[PDB]
Amino acid sequence: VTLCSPTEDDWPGMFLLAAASFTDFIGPESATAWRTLVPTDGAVVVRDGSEVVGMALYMDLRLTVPGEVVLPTAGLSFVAVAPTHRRRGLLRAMCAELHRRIADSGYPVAALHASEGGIYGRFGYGPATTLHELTVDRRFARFHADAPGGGLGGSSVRLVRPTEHRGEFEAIYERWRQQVPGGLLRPQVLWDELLAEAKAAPGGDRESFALLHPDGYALYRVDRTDLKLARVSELRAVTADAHCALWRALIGLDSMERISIITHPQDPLPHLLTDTRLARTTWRQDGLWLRIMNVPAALEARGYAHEVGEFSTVLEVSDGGRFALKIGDGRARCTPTDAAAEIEMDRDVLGSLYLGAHRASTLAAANRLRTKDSQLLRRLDAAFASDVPVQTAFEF
Amino acid sequence: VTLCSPTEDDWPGMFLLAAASFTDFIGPESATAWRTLVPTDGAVVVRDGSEVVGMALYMDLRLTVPGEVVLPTAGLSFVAVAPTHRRRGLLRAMCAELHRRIADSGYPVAALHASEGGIYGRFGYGPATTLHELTVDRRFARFHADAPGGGLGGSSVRLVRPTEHRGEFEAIYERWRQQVPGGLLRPQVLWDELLAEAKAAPGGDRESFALLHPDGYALYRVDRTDLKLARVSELRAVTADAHCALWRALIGLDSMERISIITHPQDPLPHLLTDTRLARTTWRQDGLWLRIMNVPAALEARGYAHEVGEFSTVLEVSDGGRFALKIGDGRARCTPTDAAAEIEMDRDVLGSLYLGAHRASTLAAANRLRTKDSQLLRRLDAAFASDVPVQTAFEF
Amino acid sequence: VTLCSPTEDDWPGMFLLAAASFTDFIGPESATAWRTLVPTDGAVVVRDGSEVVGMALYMDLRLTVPGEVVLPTAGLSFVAVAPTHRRRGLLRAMCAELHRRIADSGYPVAALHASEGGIYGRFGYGPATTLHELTVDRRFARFHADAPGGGLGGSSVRLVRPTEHRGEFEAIYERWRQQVPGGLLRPQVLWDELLAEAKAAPGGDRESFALLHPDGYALYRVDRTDLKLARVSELRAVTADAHCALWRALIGLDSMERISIITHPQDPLPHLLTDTRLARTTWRQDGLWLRIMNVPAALEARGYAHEVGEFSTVLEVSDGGRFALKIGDGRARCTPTDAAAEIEMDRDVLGSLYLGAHRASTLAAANRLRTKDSQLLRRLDAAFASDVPVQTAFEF
Amino acid sequence: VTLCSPTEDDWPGMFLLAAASFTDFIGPESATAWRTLVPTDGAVVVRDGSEVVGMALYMDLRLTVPGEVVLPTAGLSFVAVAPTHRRRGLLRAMCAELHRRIADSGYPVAALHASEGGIYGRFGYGPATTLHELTVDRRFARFHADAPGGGLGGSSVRLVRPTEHRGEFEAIYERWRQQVPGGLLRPQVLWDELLAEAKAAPGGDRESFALLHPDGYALYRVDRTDLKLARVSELRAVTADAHCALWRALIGLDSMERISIITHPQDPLPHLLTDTRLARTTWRQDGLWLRIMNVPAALEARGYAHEVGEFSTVLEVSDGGRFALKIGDGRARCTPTDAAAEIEMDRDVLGSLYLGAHRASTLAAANRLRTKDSQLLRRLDAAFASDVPVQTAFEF
Ligand SMILES: C[C@@H]1C=Cc2c(sc3nc(SCCCN4CCCCC4)nc(N)c23)C1
Ligand SMILES: C[C@@H]1C=Cc2c(sc3nc(SCCCN4CCCCC4)nc(N)c23)C1
Ligand SMILES: C[C@@H]1C=Cc2c(sc3nc(SCCCN4CCCCC4)nc(N)c23)C1
Ligand SMILES: C[C@@H]1C=Cc2c(sc3nc(SCCCN4CCCCC4)nc(N)c23)C1
Repeated sequence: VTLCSPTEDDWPGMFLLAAASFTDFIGPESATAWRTLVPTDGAVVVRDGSEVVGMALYMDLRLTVPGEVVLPTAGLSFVAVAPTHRRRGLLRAMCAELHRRIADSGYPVAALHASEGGIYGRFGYGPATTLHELTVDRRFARFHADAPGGGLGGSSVRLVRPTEHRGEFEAIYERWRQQVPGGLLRPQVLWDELLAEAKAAPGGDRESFALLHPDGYALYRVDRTDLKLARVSELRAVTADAHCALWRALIGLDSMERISIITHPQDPLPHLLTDTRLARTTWRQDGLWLRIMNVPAALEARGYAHEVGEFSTVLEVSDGGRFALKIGDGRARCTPTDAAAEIEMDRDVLGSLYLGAHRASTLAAANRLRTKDSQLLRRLDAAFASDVPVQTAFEF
Repeated sequence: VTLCSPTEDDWPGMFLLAAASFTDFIGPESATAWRTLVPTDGAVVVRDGSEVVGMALYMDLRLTVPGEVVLPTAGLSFVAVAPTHRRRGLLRAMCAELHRRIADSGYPVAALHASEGGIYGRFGYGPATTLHELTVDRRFARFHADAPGGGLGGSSVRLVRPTEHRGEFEAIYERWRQQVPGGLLRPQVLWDELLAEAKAAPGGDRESFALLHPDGYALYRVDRTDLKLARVSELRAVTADAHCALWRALIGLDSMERISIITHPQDPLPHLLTDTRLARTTWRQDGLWLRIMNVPAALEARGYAHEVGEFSTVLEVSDGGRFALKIGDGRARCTPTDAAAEIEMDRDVLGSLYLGAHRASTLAAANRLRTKDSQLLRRLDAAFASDVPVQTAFEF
Repeated sequence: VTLCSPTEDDWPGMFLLAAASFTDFIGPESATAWRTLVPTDGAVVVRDGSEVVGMALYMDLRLTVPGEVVLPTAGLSFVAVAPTHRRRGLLRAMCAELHRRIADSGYPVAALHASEGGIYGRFGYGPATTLHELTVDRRFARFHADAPGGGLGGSSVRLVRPTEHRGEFEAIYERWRQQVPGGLLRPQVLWDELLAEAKAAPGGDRESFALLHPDGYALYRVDRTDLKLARVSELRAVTADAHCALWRALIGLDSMERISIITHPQDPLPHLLTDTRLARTTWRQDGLWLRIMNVPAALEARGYAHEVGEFSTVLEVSDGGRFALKIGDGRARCTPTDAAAEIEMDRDVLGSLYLGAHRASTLAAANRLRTKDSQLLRRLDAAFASDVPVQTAFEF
Repeated sequence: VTLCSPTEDDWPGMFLLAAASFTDFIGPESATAWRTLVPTDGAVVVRDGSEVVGMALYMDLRLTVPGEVVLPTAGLSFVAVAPTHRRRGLLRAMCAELHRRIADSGYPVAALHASEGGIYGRFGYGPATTLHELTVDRRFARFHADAPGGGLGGSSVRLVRPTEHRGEFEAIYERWRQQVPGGLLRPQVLWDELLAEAKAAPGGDRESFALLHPDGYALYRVDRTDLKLARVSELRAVTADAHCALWRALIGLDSMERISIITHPQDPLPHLLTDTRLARTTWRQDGLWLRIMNVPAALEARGYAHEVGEFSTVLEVSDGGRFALKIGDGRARCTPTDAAAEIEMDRDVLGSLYLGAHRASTLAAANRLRTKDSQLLRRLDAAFASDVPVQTAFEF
């Protein structure tokens, strides 16, 4: 059991293990498109003294954090141990090697989407975004008098084939991702893959349509088996006008009973309707997980709430360093210190605070985050909050 | 169709309409217990020129708001129009009379639980608390090393018959309600009713048991039909130690597959487990609705986040007044002004901000709340936040 | 295996066999109420050379047929063979004895409700009424502008406890039953039983309520398990105004999603709504079965459509006689003849024609009814039609 | 928002709107086959000042009405408003233009199949045929001794590939459609489309088979997911012998549990079985909707029951004219008059009477049809009845 970077000859073995580990696997032709996002030493395989029994890699990503600040981000992905090689510390060995490489390459954070919710905490990954599914029973939905864009004259929203308005979608998404914490740069090859899955497959998914606003779009398709359900795969709006306009159009799908979307806890949609209850939360789950690789770099890089006044504390991350943390005018200075710690937490907890989706108060109540001063707890809660709500870009 | 206060002779007609309007109706014997909470002119009936075709009333309640401040609260309840008398403006007439009386009596707020989510917005009621159902698959649940009270020696939690530890339950709840926004004083007659429903009914609910900590308790029962599901009817914990200890005991119900609880969005339970995903959100809904009766009284009465610095604005409530609002050192002065408004909202929106469960940002995005300054929006978000998360006491 | 009339000592054995044969069995106390409707030689038992292994009986009923004509009707009921004594010709022996007795007593027809739909055809019983279940999704239901009783002023319909308006229910039902083919006289002891089942049972059915119009009523209850479904057990309306008024009240049960009713194919309810499709047919089944005991007596007793002009034919019933049938001015003369038959059918088929629920055309297409003249077929179709649609009174 | 006849350049925009409005849409290649049935000014589009946001059209159809009389019929179809352009009166504008054109072209009736049951009443369309789904549990089904074609010697019914017996299917259907009210001429291009859908699709429907009698056929296929269910897509029989023979063959599909068919209320199948209950009604819905364009032309064109004697009345259609209606010897003369009206109804109601599927009595009970003489009501019921039961040809 040797741990190496793959050679050209290893990739057939890697695509076999992928096909057997992931039910959603998109085949080797399209794996080669995502493979353009893997840098030269971004991948490790385990061979059995010989076929591939383990693999892991990272993609080069750009993640927007609070303050509209963009971080080079190592996107962990394609992680699989053969079912013949479980309980052998293969994941621990592969994750340790990729973390060494990601850290030495100068990435301040790593990120992933978890197959199960109990694997990645022990490697310093913390859930950092929250997925909300809203199912609207659109037959009862009426917009509130206060809702934008419900007047006379022509609608600003168009029904279009996605594949004929690539540039407009790209330009809107680019604006959205630079502006929203959790935003990822979507490279050309992922726009290739998104629009390939927009077309109907024989005995697969149905044709995807788009609703296009100057400042927003929604891609949607009728569900395979439930023909009265429309699944919004993606809705990016840069302005409230665009969000409302697009949802007026979705509520206008008169042959559907229900519209479903994976969105975020702070989606305003419920407040657009006379009956907020018509936007039911059907499903909730962790989205993006963050491992903070360099604590001072990550803490210094993001913006903090201007509302909370200047304050200083000593943060200890477990086997991750101790820092004099000073926050004021929405910036942080984070410096080495050996002063007594006032707040302690494992690396994963910091991940979960970092994009503003979890409150330090909530993690303190669970004793994931220890302090004896509850004034500092209120101050952390306020400081680490994002004025713009954290959202989830795309799964990788 | 006359609108009067009921006389002794009207109450049979009112209990008939109740039996036909509410499936959960607990019968006349026990309606007489809740009736002790209705003050002398707290009820209106509509007679048909004659039987009761409409009724509404309010109970005298005490509601904890941010800053551990307790408000006299008119609890709207027992609202019903006969199915023979729909679309007759009977609800509008009854709600208008009770609002006159509640306002003239000197109640700063009114509150209710909604049968549907689209009735009460137009009367100035806004959803002010959020119910989260968590279903734990307790077979996979392991507590995190960081979780409190997982050491050697005896457990501090006891399994008990609820009916033999009334005083301890009362004393813990009393501590909980004074300390948590959304807290209600539970009077003796509701403790009578809670413990009556704790016993097994023939072809009804199963025996309720209690888990009792010095600083917390949980009442739970196995579900009627799903014999592998335990339903936590109520869990009140004053300290994190008590919350964790009680959940260790619930995860210890080894004959159950699943533990379900109606709790709040900031419940730390997920963070107590190695796999946060094991506490799935099965259900979300509006809890307590608030109508702010007197805007200056309510705004002045509650505490504000000490983190945000002093600031002034002009708030207009639609057909509800305009005020110079000044917030600093966690207090507010709210005075009459005719200065140009900087922030406008309907009365219901203020209800939804008032306990901290909804962010002004989120309601602005839906245009339920209008301003042109986004600095003020951030400042409102921060000011109206509760350091202690808002919870839901009991349905009425 | 002897076939006798029961003695007082046989009735315990009969109530045991009833308890084991019928899941709906209402116990011996209430069996004694129905037993008042059994005449002195109306019952047969089979003993095993000794316990009761077979029973059958008939109740004295009054059945309204087309022309508002009321027939003494032998209501077959309480038919059961022990599971230990199947495939022994016990049903054939019991049915043959009761038919002898019913015929010699001077009953023109016998009637029953069938447990299965393939037992009773071979004994000359034909399905004579049709049960339609309509489920209304009442959340979408709006009454058509043309619908009666949708103006200003007070509703003529009252919500009441059934048990306090017995006389009004009795008087309306009495008007309904005299006026509608399929109508049965409901004796005092069945009004006793109907109102006993109107009250809530522990771990049984919920409280029944009534909607009372001067010319109509509806008894309804929320379903045991589906708390958003209201089950109309019975709706008797003498005038269209009453039918519409009562359905406006049912659509007004705002806490229900769905209203369900067992009614008849010609129920006007769909035509009262802007969307006829909202009254979905969830279920259809045979109601009352008729065996014509005396062909000339039954054919002469009922009224015929005045529209079709005078005509004569020769009807043969298989092992039931041949008759010169002459119909004109809505009356029939039916006399013995040996003239060549023009129309042949088994006794059961005549049962199915007799109340107007099945068309001779439809039974001819299946060759249940043979003729060579299709002019006569059109003439039978028209003659045997009821101007008032055939309905189902109550199960026995 | 301009309302024009489409040009060649509009049809891509129309096929896009079709793909997004109809889940069953059969793609542009096959839309071009149906397009042969659209006459030169049979289509209208709405452009947004520019893409297609609305469309409607009519196909040239031939509809058999009572008396085996065939009417030129404008078949409304391909009606869609963009979800971006709802609540804009676009359907009202398009329906008004097509009605002008259909009326000026000299069509006596228009017809459609409704997506929802509450859209088309207000445009004068009334439900005119009824769809019954029968599901037979064929494991219990035995044919009655009276059923045709159950003797010795060879079966007259053959199992065949549909695609090899096109001419026989065409010739039987042509006989069926000329003979049955609701019958439509099926043109060559719809026979092309029917047989294309007869073949197995990858991850779609299974191979269709045919049962072929000299005077009848059935096309059937096993259901995609329920492999014990056979779905009869279509069964056309000209003689009772053919109907019975074909159903003996269907009951002979020994590897199926259940046979399902969309048929009509008067299908004799139940009466072919010893247990009529084995043919359960699983589903009921409106089929063909009729708008009577010219009242005197339509009323004069169809045959009336010869049974009812000559009579005269004055019919008023709401904003549709008043007529002296005289019916005798199965013909009607319908002439302009200003004499006082004896019977009033909206245009849609006449639609529903016209093919005999709804009784004037039933529509009177709902007050959709007003008269003060109930003798005339009985006379209308009888006159407008079809001796041959009304059936549904094919959806368009
Ligand atoms: C070598 C190259 C590296 C990454 C990679 C491929 S295919 C490919 N497909 C996807 S799409 C599904 C994402 C959801 N995912 C599913 C399981 C749970 C986590 C979230 N993503 C990639 N990163 C790659 C090959
Ligand atoms: C006169 C007296 C006034 C209030 C009152 C009774 S019984 C009684 N039972 C209850 S328990 C169910 C609460 C849930 N509720 C159910 C429907 C939706 C709203 C929330 N509550 C009361 N306030 C009273 C009679
Ligand atoms: C001796 C006396 C004779 C008839 C009789 C009893 S209980 C009693 N309960 C009923 S209620 C259920 C009717 C539905 N029925 C259920 C099975 C299928 C047929 C339809 N009816 C009776 N005739 C009697 C005892
Ligand atoms: C231009 C041409 C006009 C009519 C037309 C096409 S495709 C095409 N497909 C069909 S098949 C489905 C009928 C069911 N229908 C489905 C929705 C509800 C109503 C009933 N029918 C057409 N008339 C056309 C294009």
